[PDB]
Amino acid sequence: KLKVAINGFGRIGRNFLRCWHGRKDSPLDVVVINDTGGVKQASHLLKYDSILGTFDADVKTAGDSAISVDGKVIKVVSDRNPVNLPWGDMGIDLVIEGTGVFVDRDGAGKHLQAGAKKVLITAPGKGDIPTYVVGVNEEGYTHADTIISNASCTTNCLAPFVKVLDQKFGIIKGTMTTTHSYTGDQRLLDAAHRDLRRARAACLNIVPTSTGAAKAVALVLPNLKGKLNGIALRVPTPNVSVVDLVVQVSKKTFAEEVNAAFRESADNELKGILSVCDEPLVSIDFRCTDVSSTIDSSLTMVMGDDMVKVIAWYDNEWGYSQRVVDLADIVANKWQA
Amino acid sequence: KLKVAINGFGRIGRNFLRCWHGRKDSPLDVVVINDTGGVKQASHLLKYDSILGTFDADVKTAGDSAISVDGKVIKVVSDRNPVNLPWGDMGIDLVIEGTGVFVDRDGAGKHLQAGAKKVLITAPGKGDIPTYVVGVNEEGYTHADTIISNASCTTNCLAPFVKVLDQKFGIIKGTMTTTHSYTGDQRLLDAAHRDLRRARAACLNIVPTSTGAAKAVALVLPNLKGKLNGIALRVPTPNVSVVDLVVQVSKKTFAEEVNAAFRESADNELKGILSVCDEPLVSIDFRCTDVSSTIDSSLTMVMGDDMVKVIAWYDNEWGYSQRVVDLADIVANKWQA
Amino acid sequence: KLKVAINGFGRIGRNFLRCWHGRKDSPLDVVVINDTGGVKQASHLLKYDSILGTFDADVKTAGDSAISVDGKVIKVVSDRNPVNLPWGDMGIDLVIEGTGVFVDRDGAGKHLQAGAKKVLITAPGKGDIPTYVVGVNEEGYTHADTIISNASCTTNCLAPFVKVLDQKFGIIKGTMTTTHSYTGDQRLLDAAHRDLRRARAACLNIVPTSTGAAKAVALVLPNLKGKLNGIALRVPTPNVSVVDLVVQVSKKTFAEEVNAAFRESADNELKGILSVCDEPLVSIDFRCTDVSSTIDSSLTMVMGDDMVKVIAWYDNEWGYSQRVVDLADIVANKWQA
Amino acid sequence: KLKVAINGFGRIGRNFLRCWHGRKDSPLDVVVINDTGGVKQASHLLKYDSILGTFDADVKTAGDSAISVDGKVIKVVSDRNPVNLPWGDMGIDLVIEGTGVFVDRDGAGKHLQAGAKKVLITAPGKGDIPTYVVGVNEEGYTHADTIISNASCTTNCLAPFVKVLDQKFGIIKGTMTTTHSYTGDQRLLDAAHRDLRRARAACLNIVPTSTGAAKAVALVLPNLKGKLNGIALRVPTPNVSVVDLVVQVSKKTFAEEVNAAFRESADNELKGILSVCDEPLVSIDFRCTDVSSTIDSSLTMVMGDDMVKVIAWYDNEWGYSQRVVDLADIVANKWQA
Ligand SMILES: NC(=O)C1=CN([C@@H]2O[C@H](COP(=O)(O)OP(=O)(O)OC[C@H]3O[C@@H](n4cnc5c(N)ncnc54)[C@H](OP(=O)(O)O)[C@@H]3O)[C@@H](O)[C@H]2O)C=CC1
Ligand SMILES: NC(=O)C1=CN([C@@H]2O[C@H](COP(=O)(O)OP(=O)(O)OC[C@H]3O[C@@H](n4cnc5c(N)ncnc54)[C@H](OP(=O)(O)O)[C@@H]3O)[C@@H](O)[C@H]2O)C=CC1
Ligand SMILES: NC(=O)C1=CN([C@@H]2O[C@H](COP(=O)(O)OP(=O)(O)OC[C@H]3O[C@@H](n4cnc5c(N)ncnc54)[C@H](OP(=O)(O)O)[C@@H]3O)[C@@H](O)[C@H]2O)C=CC1
Ligand SMILES: NC(=O)C1=CN([C@@H]2O[C@H](COP(=O)(O)OP(=O)(O)OC[C@H]3O[C@@H](n4cnc5c(N)ncnc54)[C@H](OP(=O)(O)O)[C@@H]3O)[C@@H](O)[C@H]2O)C=CC1
Repeated sequence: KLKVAINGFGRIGRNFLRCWHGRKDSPLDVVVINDTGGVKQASHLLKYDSILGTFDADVKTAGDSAISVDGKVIKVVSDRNPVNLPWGDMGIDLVIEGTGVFVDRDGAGKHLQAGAKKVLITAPGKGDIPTYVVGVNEEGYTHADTIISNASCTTNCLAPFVKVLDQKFGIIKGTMTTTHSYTGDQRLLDAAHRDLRRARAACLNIVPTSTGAAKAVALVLPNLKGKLNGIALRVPTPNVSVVDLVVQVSKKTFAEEVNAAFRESADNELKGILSVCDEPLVSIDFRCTDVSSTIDSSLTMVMGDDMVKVIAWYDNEWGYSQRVVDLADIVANKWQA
Repeated sequence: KLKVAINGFGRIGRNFLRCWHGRKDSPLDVVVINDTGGVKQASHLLKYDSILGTFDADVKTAGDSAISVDGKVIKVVSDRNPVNLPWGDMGIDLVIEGTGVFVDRDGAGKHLQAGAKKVLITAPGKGDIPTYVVGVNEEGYTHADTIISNASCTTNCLAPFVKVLDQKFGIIKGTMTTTHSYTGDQRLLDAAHRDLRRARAACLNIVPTSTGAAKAVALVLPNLKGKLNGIALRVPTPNVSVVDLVVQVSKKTFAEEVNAAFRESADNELKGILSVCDEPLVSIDFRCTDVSSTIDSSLTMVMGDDMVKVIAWYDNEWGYSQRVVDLADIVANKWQA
Repeated sequence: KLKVAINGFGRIGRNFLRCWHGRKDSPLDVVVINDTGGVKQASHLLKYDSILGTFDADVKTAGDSAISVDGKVIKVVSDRNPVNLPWGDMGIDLVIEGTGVFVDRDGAGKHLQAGAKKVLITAPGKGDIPTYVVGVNEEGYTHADTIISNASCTTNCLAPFVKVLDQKFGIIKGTMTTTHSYTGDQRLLDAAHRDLRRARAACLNIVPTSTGAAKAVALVLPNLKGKLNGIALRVPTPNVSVVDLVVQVSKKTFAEEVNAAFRESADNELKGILSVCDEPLVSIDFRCTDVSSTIDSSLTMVMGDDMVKVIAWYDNEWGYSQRVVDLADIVANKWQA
Repeated sequence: KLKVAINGFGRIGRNFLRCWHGRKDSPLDVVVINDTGGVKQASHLLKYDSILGTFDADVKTAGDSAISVDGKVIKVVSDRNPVNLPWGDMGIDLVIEGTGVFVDRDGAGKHLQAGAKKVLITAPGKGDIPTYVVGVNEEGYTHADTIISNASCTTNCLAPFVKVLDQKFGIIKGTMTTTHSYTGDQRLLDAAHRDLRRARAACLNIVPTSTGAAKAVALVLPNLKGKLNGIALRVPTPNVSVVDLVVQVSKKTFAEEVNAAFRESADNELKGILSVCDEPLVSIDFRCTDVSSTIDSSLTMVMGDDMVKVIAWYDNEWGYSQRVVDLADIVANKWQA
């Protein structure tokens, strides 16, 4: 019964909507979308998708102010300035912020000035903004938080299994590297950008760039403060990525024992969040997986009894979006005013 | 000898600079560049290129207002609004307009307001603007023209051999299709765009889109008005494109006679503009060619004695830029004021 | 009810299996497969596919001589020489020849020697072999034919609408060009090949190459003998292709009249074979379509009243395979011995 | 004055020839090539290259038994069976084995039965075959070795800087991962292969596969026996790769100190073998670098004083080939019988 609004109808915004549509007995009601591109555009791009394929639902425009999905009508507005949105007039409870532009209190707060009661950022928050990762620390959320963050795709892949390792072996220190698919922040052909590396043609290069997933894990898992670091390598694939972690543990072990620890959690406290694959698969095989992290068992190695190396896959668009849905579900169940 | 300013340091802007740098005894002198990205950005992207390779010349930043190439210094400015540019102050003779946004008389004229003397648009002009194609109708240029156009890359490939075909056999009617490399106007991943086809992931699809080259040919070749039309298909390659033309002629002929007609021109009036290749090559082999169009002789066909089909290659970035330098040299040699 | 054997478990071989599996009440029964790669390899590549996605059915290896799909068991054999195959022993009725090496009577006949009853080649036959295209001339099939051909993917896309155009307007002459996805006959990196163009890196170039579809059309449509010719351009996409046809007709017409003629057929005699699309889509949107050809109505053009240009899409892997299943059903319904 | 023969004219074979051609005062003389593809093919693919570009030399066929480069004539033969090659008759001193098929004594020995005096394998040798890496242990080579190995591209990138780290900090143990461009061993489209992962479409996936560079380093650097391991990830780029190493050292240090150690060696004992780059570059920027390893300084990290992480680039085709040339040069200088 929570009235939800989506601000920014891009890759995550559209993946969010399709993820929600597939749920059963949802406590959420999507009633409005702010797409600065218009009604025709919103309808066309929701129906046709180069990554997910054609949406199996009857999608069409409704007048010049809305669209409909299998009969359910959804209002569409268009304004680049949040302060002018009709949130108060419509009675919006929660705003899904997926523009990538209003990631700080100053910006996200504009939605509050317009009347919305709460805001959820689909990315790391800038400054003193509460950050949560489902399966790791969501129990710390309270109805008093007016603005929250669901972290990044990379942090949602790491956090889960890093927690299992620290509790069953004790992490002393480590480092990680992620081979990530390209995103809209990169350039199609060599062009201007703050990051001189992200300025180079994306379908043609291996592009190194910084990452904050390192210290982001420390936020959701206090024990790991100042114990990890890392970088990222952007490659020529449209979706699906992988993380490579190497850590030093206090408890001597062996590869076969580490995989056992993972399978146990995936079957209990992390069922639906973590998974373990024992087949020789490739990136494309992990498209549309609802979990946020999948361990590639055959690649697990242990050198010198204490140096562990782990490899895990993750659908950065779809898997992350299922998590945004879960967090929004928590906001609903904890609502009191 | 002629003061030249470059407005817009993108793909065409940077290619133009390198094309000019390699010329011997040039009547042009580039003294300033307007890069709304920064002195270092212009410096970095000029030295390193994903398509042309590393620039063979010592490139460096000369302070916070200029850069250095093989010693020479070139000022760098940043201002999205042309009316406020120091053109009149620097005594600029010609401005190379390559931003892709100021194509009409009002927009382009703003350079004249800033104090510039003449403007040359690296794209099709809108409205009442004289268009020229070297080798087709450049002889009709006059120093009196304050604003001119060099047409599109596709038009520069078509015009040259269409002219030969009309003079030798007489064109009645025809149609065209260009399989073109992707450009900056397209999107890396499904995203908002006025053209619902160009909005789709460029490195993943074959994308049909409109083209104006057909009607543009009639501009430089009046006898062809109303005789041609066509379309374009954008594909997953970063540079180099190909044209496929089918026309019905008044004089019966055959494949080898058509090829020979093209060779006579390439050896005479169109030397340096048109070429004929007899080897079995592919697109990558035509990168960095100086001509505007190259006929693939073994693909030429004639059906029913009067329906001719021709296939021609062209480097849309480097080939077109060499023609920009050529048209600029004509302006310099025609200065009588 | 009909014993079918699959010789060659490649792209076409595996697509055929999945196409058949989805049919309702099939008169065919696949009992054996000849994969010179192994029982597990056939098992692994059948379940996981980079183009079709994960097969939705429980696939498993049934020993060292067969596999299991949704319970059913299918024998697996390995023998590069057909003459030594247990066809006669298993009482095989029809053999689906999809290796691409046995296309003539001698080569294909070896299946008859092994004891097979009939053979159907998933490619153009060489010499004196009857060729059929569903929707064009399948009515001319007879149980007496021991060896038949289903033509190429391009021919199956062209024939259907060329037939409509000839009956309605009368074709005098024409030319064609197909922008086709790359296939297994090409090379990943520059390497030895009889065709010096197909020897070049496939994911990096636009590659011109010969095609036989033009002359092949005359086989199924005798009235077109000597009226068409054409070429092909291979581009960097893994599947889905498009045809561009230009013809001169005897009866004057216009674009919308041509489109309407195609719609009448799609709604009647060619339902399930030909379709007409009025939306602004791209290649990825046509993946997994069951028809042989789809007209892109907004691209149709007519120059000088009698020169018609048509653009049509086709899934070269999945679309063609559905036609293989259709021709196999005809053989089953025509069995009179 | 060493008479050399090249067996297998693929990517490495052709890169080898162009590398040699560019040297000054070479002690080698290439007189014959075994290309099972023929004279026309050998001439065409040497002249045109999708990665290196057009060879700046006059290349053509000479009769039907040879080719010429800038006037120098080179004989061409074609036979898949080494025992039948005219090595003894021609007086061949050294054979460059780049087929990827005769990597063991049994196979490579066939060249010795045919008359050649020595053989050099352009890949890791199988079994008890002497292995060398220029800049690390070439001083151990002696004229008595009849068959030798130059190791793999990955080992030539690692070995060099691993040596600098162990001598100035002391390596206790470590692990590595290499993000490598695809090669001819992979499949263009999902097809049969021993490695079920290498069987999947290469321009479309991130493909994990095993590597032997781990224990290969121990061969050229005894101190590191049983101290390292690792894996590989194949991505959608045509050439140029990168290595990521993480090791535990006995001497506490910091990132800035590690880079200093590298710059020192690159300027002395490893000049021409190792390099250090301090700019924000991308993969394409390292094409055609003659060194075998380039450290990306800005990416160097140190966690907990003793856990070091290093990132280095390498042109797997060209850089490796320059090393094959150097090793062959050593064979010449140490020749005595
Ligand atoms: N892709 C992924 O893997 C993940 C992305 N994210 C984060 O989500 C955010 C968006 O990323 P993503 O969906 O990937 O990218 P997209 O560019 O696909 O989506 C961003 C959208 O914001 C729209 N937009 C920008 N400003 C406005 C505005 N002021 N008003 C209305 N619409 C606006 C853009 O429209 P326009 O087309 O005009 O640019 C674009 O459609 C970023 O914060 C990103 O870091 C987080 C996790 C995963
Ligand atoms: N690429 C090709 O093959 C050809 C392109 N053209 C034409 O050339 C033009 C540009 O195309 P292209 O080089 O491909 O594109 P690019 O985006 O590479 O270059 C255009 C540049 O204009 C800059 N820019 C935009 N507005 C301004 C402004 N108002 N003031 C200063 N700088 C500005 C843009 O900066 P920013 O990035 O900040 O937006 C961008 O750098 C178009 O007219 C195009 O049709 C013609 C022939 C060939
Ligand atoms: N791909 C497409 O779009 C279409 C292809 N076709 C045609 O179908 C045929 C095959 O093409 P395609 O599926 O694309 O190619 P694939 O290589 O994917 O399939 C061909 C298969 O034949 C197997 N094979 C070869 N010889 C034998 C043999 N003697 N005995 C047993 N198995 C053998 C090959 O095995 P191995 O890998 O060991 O060499 C390979 O697996 C060709 O005639 C092609 O023109 C027709 C329509 C569409
Ligand atoms: N590419 C790289 O990065 C490196 C490769 N290597 C090694 O070098 C070897 C070749 O690799 P690469 O050049 O990359 O691959 P290629 O396939 O490009 O080269 C191998 C060549 O061997 C030819 N060939 C195979 N058998 C014979 C034969 N019996 N007689 C004559 N010619 C034959 C093949 O011809 P055909 O076309 O008929 O297949 C092919 O042209 C392998 O051992 C590989 O591991 C080592 C370092 C680097």
